[PDB]
Amino acid sequence: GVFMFTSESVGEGHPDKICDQISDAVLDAHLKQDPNAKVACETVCKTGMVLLCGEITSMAMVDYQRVVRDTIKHIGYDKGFDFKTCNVLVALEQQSPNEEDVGAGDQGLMFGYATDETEECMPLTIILAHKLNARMADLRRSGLLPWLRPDSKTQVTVQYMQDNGAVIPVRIHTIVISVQHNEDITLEEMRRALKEQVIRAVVPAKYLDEDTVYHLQPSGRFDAGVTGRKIIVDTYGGWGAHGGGAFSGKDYTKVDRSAAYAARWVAKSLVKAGLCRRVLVQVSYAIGVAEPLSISIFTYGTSQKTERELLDVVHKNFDLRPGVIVRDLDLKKPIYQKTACYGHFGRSEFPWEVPRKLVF
Amino acid sequence: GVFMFTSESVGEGHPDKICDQISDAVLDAHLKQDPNAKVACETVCKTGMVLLCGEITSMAMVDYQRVVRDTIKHIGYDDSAKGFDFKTCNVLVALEQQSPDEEDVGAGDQGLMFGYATDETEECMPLTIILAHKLNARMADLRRSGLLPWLRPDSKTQVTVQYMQDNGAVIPVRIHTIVISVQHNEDITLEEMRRALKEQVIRAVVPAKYLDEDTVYHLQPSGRFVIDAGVTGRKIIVDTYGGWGAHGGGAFSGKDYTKVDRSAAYAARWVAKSLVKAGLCRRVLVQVSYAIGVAEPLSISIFTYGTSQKTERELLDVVHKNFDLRPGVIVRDLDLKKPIYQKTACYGHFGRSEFPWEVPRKLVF
Repeated sequence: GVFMFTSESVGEGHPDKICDQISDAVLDAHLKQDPNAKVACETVCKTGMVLLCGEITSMAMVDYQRVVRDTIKHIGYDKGFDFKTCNVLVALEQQSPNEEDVGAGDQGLMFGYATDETEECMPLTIILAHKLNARMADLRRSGLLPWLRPDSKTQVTVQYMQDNGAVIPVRIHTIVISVQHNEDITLEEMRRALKEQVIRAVVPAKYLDEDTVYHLQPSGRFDAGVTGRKIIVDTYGGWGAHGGGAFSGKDYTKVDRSAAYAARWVAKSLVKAGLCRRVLVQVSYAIGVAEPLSISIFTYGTSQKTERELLDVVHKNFDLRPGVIVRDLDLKKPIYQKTACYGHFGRSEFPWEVPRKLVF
Repeated sequence: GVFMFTSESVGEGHPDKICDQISDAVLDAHLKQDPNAKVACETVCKTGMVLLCGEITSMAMVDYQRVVRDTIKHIGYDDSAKGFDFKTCNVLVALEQQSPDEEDVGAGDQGLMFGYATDETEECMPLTIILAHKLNARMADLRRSGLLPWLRPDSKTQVTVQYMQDNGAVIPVRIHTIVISVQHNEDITLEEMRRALKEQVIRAVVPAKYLDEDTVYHLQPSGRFVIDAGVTGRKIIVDTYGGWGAHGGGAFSGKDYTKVDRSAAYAARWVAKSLVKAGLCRRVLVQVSYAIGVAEPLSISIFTYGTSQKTERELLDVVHKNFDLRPGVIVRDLDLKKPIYQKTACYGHFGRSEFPWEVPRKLVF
């Protein structure tokens, strides 16, 4: 069985991603001063205008204009947009103010996914898509490709072989890249650079061949942004499943974030321990109940051990009550801005990406 | 194994769904006058302010103010008391509309889509998302009939079903939890509202055999809800399978049929449902992938979760012989130039037998 699979990633300059990142920059700014901060921050933007909405309970003193403007500058708008001159409108309302046995705040359903097909225990499609966009960002920021601007979209299609439930990447079928740019640069120059400096640098040569299709700046030369609208890009690029919960601008008290991270942590640990090549972990929560209602492990036929055996391993090695997760994954730390682009999963610098040694 | 699964739906007055529904009303407005209109209409809304963004190529002459206001009125926001009113709200139209000047037309995007189906309900949809949707529709019915005139348009439901595995199929055993929050008038109490939600909404919609004395009810759980930011394309899971199957990422509303993310998502549903109704499997995830400027799918994968006697390859054979999933032919088979998109924008795009993608095709095999 040969199939093709496509995942997408968007650049830091994509308006939906501007909002995710700004929202998590505000979350971090509070956590730097007050780890017990509660933060629900929704960003909206529309060309020359950024609007922060939501609710905050915190003892931190956060200079919101500085945070937002610093984040816009960091993204690279200094292009249709500028940190020195854009309208930042801060609407959010800051009020002032068991432990491990506090019940879930929502009736949550979350999936965790891992695959052995990459070092990062992630689908090749989504990793390559995120890395291509990061490569462009690196080349733009360093001044090496000065014509690059921060908005971009990349799609990578990988042609796969099935292997009794596992999936083997065989070749790159198609890569699509569009990126915003300055005027003094040709179509041919941009395409040459994208092929040579971005794609060749990111994609293992063994996957590239003479039939790989390249759509580079496909519509020749180059809307509203909101927080929490790039949920497939943020997670597994179409692989596994998604319960619907967005991440950015939600603090650790939101099971949609904290338990999604933990679900990933479990799945990644199961693959790393050699108990399966591929796994979908499904964990459901009841409002006001600490203990999850259920945990389901699906190995796609790639485990010697049974589901129930794996479940017993999960119980022995993990405590997925929200309060314990926050502790074990150190989730009151100001680390969320970094998660808001290039995917929340696959990057080893996050604690949910450091596999737990399993005793079984 | 026993497991619990939760799906969410939101009512017509939830701000994200107000936007989806406005975006698709714009689409329909255009398609009534120009069957070939290209529409990419994004709606934003925040406290008395609706903003239409995006790009339309069309011959249609559309009164945007009227279409937006008719939609808001139809949703049921008709007075300042509700925090929103079709008369007094500002509809800020930012669209740039331009004017213009085959079965083997190429897909406009490098796209991946999933279709999913299951024998657990008559609609071939997961019970969790179907109940969630029907609970919201029931409230909307009782609000419009006058039977519960305290009801207002905005709402959110969650249904947790307890399931049993069955050789890859899933059998619903019971309703574990129901969460309902619905907007309301001032002169009704929480206690009356809860009773009515139990007796007139839940008992009417959810089959008696799934409810028991242990079923948990969280009805108006955050207390009162008398009176917020919305956009198009942020209820992608609510719109589809409610956590089940999988999702490639493509939002539907505000997009004409030439976006494969919409048209092939509907065909993929159609195929999945057709396979289950033919008796070929009890449960199926269909995955279809397209390449820009190529008509034919690159691949079609079919996972039956161990519920088919036929193999993947054999089921692929059946799909090849019964379906033509090129974008141009999809739109012909599913009548996708017809202006019925506003109807898809709440209560889910899948499960409702009034849509062509929900009428199974009789399969030769």
